[PDB]
Parts: sequence; C-alpha cells; structure tokens
Amino acid sequence: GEFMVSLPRMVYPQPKVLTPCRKDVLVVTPWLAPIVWEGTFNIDILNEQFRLQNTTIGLTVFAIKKYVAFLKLFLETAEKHFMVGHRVHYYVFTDQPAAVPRVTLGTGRQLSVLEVRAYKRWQDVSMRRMEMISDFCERRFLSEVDYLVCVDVDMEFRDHVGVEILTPLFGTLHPSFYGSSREAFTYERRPQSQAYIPKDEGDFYYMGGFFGGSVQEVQRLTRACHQAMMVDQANGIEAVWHDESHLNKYLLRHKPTKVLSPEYLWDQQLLGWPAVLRKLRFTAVPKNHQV
Amino acid sequence: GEFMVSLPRMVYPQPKVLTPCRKDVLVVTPWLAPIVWEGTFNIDILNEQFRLQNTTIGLTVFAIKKYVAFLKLFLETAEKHFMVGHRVHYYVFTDQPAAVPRVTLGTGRQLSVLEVRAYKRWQDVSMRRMEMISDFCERRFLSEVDYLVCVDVDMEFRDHVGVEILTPLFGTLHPSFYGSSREAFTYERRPQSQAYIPKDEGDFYYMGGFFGGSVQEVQRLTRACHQAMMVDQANGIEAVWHDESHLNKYLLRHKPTKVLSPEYLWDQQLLGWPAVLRKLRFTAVPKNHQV
Ligand SMILES: O=c1ccn([C@@H]2O[C@H](COP(=O)(O)OP(=O)(O)O[C@H]3O[C@H](CO)[C@H](O)[C@H](O)[C@H]3O)[C@@H](O)[C@H]2O)c(=O)[nH]1
Ligand SMILES: O=c1ccn([C@@H]2O[C@H](COP(=O)(O)OP(=O)(O)O[C@H]3O[C@H](CO)[C@H](O)[C@H](O)[C@H]3O)[C@@H](O)[C@H]2O)c(=O)[nH]1
Ligand SMILES: [Mn+2]
Ligand SMILES: [Mn+2]
Repeated sequence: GEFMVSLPRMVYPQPKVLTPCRKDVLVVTPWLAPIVWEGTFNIDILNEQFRLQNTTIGLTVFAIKKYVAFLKLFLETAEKHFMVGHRVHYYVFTDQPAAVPRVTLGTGRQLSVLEVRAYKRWQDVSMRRMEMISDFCERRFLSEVDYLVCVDVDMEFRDHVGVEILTPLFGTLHPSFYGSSREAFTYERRPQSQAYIPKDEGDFYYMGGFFGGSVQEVQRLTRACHQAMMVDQANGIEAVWHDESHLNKYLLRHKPTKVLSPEYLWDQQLLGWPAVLRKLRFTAVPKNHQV
Repeated sequence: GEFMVSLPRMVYPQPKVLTPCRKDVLVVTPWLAPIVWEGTFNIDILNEQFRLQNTTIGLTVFAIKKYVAFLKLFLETAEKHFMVGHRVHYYVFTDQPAAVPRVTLGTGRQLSVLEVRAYKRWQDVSMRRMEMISDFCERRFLSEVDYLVCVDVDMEFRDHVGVEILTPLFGTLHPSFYGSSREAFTYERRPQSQAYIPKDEGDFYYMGGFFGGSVQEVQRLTRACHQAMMVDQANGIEAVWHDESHLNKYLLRHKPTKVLSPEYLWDQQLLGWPAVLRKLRFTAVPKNHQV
C-alpha cells in the first residue's frame, strides 16, 4: 500500500458495460471478491499496476521424503509460467536439501532451501506446513516479499499464473467440488473439531493446495489454522481433511478478497477438460498415493 | 486495515459457481474491480464485515448559493437510505450556514456545517470542491472517518446506498454514457489540458457527482485534480466538464477498486427506468439549470 504512481498511456479494448466477460460462470462472490477466470482480466493492465509497485512474490512449497522427486518439474514449469517478469522468491522446505534439483532461474528470481524435519505420517507432513509457514518464517517473509503463495509440490504449471491472483487473501476452488451443493462439501462435520462447519453453512470448498495473500494475511491464516489444529490434537481429534479442513473454516469466517477458479488447481486425469475451463494453469502430476 | 475478527455463523443462500448473479451486465472490470449492481452482493455479509470494523463513513456535500434549497430532501432521504446502521458524519459545505435545514438524524450519525466562500460562476463552484475537500479538510477527515463519499446535492436517495460501495477508491458510471463507445465519451480532448484523454483511451465515463474511497485515496484524488486544475488555469484553459474531466483523467491513470453502476447516479426524468436497472438508488432532482 505505498503511493502509486500513474499508469502510462495504454491502448486496449474498451470494457463494455452491457457485454459480460463470461456469462457461464460466477465472476464475483456475494462479498464482492472477484473470482478469477480467463476472460475476466486484462493482464497488461495488471502487470503495469504490480510492476509499478515493484511487487515481490514469495512461493512456498514443501518437498518432504519422496516428494522431492516432484521439484524439478514444479520449478522448471514455474519458471515458464509463474509471475514471469516480476520478482519471485521460492522457498523450498525439505528434509533433504541435497535432493533439491539445480534449476536455472530467470533474472530477478531466487530460491532458498529451508531444511525442516520430516514427520512419519503424510497427514502430519501436510498439516505441519501451517506451523512452518507461520511460526518459523514470520520475520523472514515480512522482510523479503510482498505476497506469499503457498502450494502443493505434486503439480506442474501449464499456463499463465500471474499477478491476477494477488490480493490480501485468496483461496482456490477445489476442482472436484466447484459444481457441488454445500451439503456435499467434505467439510469437517464433527462439532468436537475446531474445523466444524454445519450443513447449512459454507460458500465454497477451497483446496488446501493453493492459497495466499499479503504476508500479513497469510501469517494470520496460517497462525489461526495451526492454533486450531493444536486444539484438535489436545482434544484427540484430527480433521477429516487435515489442514484443508481448517483452511475451509478460516475462509468461511474470513472471506477471501479474491477466489481463484479451478483453472488454478486442476487434475486432468481425474476430471478431463470441461467447457467452463478455457485454460488449465496449474495441474496435478500423477503421484501413486500409497510416494 | 485493522485486525479483523471472525464473522459469526450466518445462514444465507449458497453462491453457485455455474450460475452468474447477472448475465446482462459486466460485473467486474478488466483490472478485477467489482462493478456494483443489484444481485451481485449479499448485504448481510457486507454489513457484518463493515460493522465488525466499526466503520465510519463521511459524506461531503456542497450547497452554495441557491443550492441550499436541495439540502432538506437530500439529508432526509440520506437518513432513510444511506449507510443505515453504520456511523455517518455529514459534512455540509455552504456559504449560508443559517440556511441549512434542521434535519433529525438517527443514532450514530452527525452533521457538521462548514462555511466556505461562494464563487460567482457555477463552474468555479463545482470545480473548487476538489480544493475544499483536500487542502482545507485533510486533517479533520483523517481523524474522524474511515471512508469519504463525495456527492452532488441536487439529488435524493430512493433506495439502499450502503457499504457495498466502500473500497479504497471508487467512481460511478455516468448514466448518460454507460452504453457508449469511448470515442463518444465527453472527455477533455484538447492536448493543452491536463485532463486530456485521446480517442483510443478510456475505460468508462465517470460522473463527477458520486466518487469516494478511503480518506487517503480521496485526499490523493482531490489533491491531484486540484493541482491539475491549477495548471490548466495558469495555461488559460478550462476543461470541458470541469472537475468531472479531471476526475476522469485521474481514474483512467489510477484505476478504481470498485465501480458503481448507474443505479447509484440516475436521472429518471431524462433516462426513464431501463431493464438493466433493478433499483434506482440516488437520483437527480429537477434543478432548472439557468438555480
Ligand atoms: O510425504 C509427503 C506428503 C506430503 N507432502 C507435502 O504435502 C502436500 C500435500 O500432500 P498431497 O499433495 O499428497 O495431498 P493432496 O494432493 O491430496 O492434497 C490436498 O489435501 C491435503 C489434505 O489432506 C492438503 O490440504 C493439500 O494441500 C491438498 O491439495 C504435498 O504436495 C507436499 O507438498 C510432502 O512433501 N511429502
Ligand atoms: O450554484 C451552485 C452550483 C453548483 N453547486 C454544487 O456543485 C454541484 C455540481 O453542480 P450541478 O449539480 O449543477 O452540475 P451537474 O449535475 O451537471 O454536475 C455534473 O457535472 C459537473 C461538472 O460540470 C460536476 O462534475 C458534477 O459533480 C457532475 O455531477 C452541485 O450538486 C452542488 O453540490 C452549488 O452548490 N451551487
Ligand atoms: Mn497435492
Ligand atoms: Mn448535479
């Protein structure tokens, strides 16, 4: 939120008030947050706005135990598609620093390897990211980046993922549930859990694999989710979908300022390529669950 | 931007991703700013969000010379429709403090009468609002309100105008031009003016009668428009639409974070009640121009 200088002259098509960009999908939430789909944004305008602020984006990714194998494709495709032209700082959290592949980066981009402990259960590995993002890295992130983007590693970039996502707080629509009614969402349904959401509440089902925002908002979210997980652990309960359950509770009670469409987290294997998706931007890589 | 506590449990209809709110109009700009139309927002959610921040809204209005006659209806209808339930501070700028009508206010609402000089030409009266809002009232507004809303007085509220409009910076689509191509917009077209916009630039034509934002953003806008008007005056040129021309230049170069639809500034006399308007919220009162 620093003083913003004027945009230069730009030549682009006039937005027309009586022509929607997209008529097939919801492009704004009932709390007036944009839902980001292809056709809703002019990337040239957004790139100008964010470049004029010299925006730095941090990207966090965890690669613990066998998941180090996903890093090469993840990082090489991020170089092709993630925030190209902007300052990027990758933060790779791993138990095997020597297994991080040497990936060639474009100018203005850097990578830090952060060693962490590996936990036995994949559920605990997934869940402990909230603590790792918040408690350990609070001060570093505040000094080094403007926004944090927190993603799964078992993924590849296939198309543009850029500054259109940046906002104080965002979540991403889970690709399996964007057409589902709220009663069908796999929220935590046990009232004994901090993640509990009743059947008559819920806006969306957000996937735990892609969330972000300003550093302050991300530290708030990760701190709250970590605290809620600790309460659950003390009470002998583990939410049905782990960190994702808590993320969903948080974003129900603290509405995101943008929502990313499932373009931003897709599984083509599983779900194909429906008409509503004009681009598949960030997609699941096969993982043979029982990695 | 203070710490935001959690929303309470709320029961409301689920937003459905594959059902747009409105298919007849553009509801988001190409820079991802919501365009505020009826059907795009859930006021209960927004009221909760803004009440939890104890939001105070300042409303500025100028009533100089014969325009004091418009104050009674303006203020009485604002009491019925403007930010009801929230803290409101009216700032009435006038050359005739004794002519301000005694209007009964709801709880949490206050009115201040600010005496100013009357200028001879209606164009100068209109134009000098930018200076009056910025230079004179900078410190007061920063201490007293969170958002400023700056409107014409020759108007009445007929329907809800609430926290859905609040954002760092907003303008309102001029009711005569929302369907027009940019070449038809009455921007200042002389390159000798600071307000100059070429025929191949422009997003929208914003009306000078309804704009606002955070206090900081409004002071930035009003300061920039005042400075630009002073440059024009020194160069012997007066923009075709005065302050409105400068407002349009500013919002071209500094994109608003929400845009209000013409629901928010309408003239039923002149334009009727088209199908695209589900509500007429803030409307022109007859003024017999040659007042
Ligand atoms: O042995 C492991 C297990 C997990 N992870 C990390 O944890 C992430 C999440 O695990 P998976 O990708 O195996 O799980 P899913 O793809 O099923 O994940 C979805 O469900 C999870 C909760 O069960 C999380 O919320 C996750 O973010 C969401 O995308 C991985 O991408 C990886 O970054 C590891 O590094 N090593
Ligand atoms: O003698 C006057 C003349 C003007 N005004 C103030 O200036 C405002 C703007 O003047 P008008 O309402 O007469 O002009 P329009 O309705 O045609 O205004 C439109 O065009 C103007 C520029 O020409 C401004 O930009 C204005 O905000 C925009 O709504 C008035 O509402 C009032 O608040 C007075 O108080 N007294
Ligand atoms: Mn995954
Ligand atoms: Mn007017």
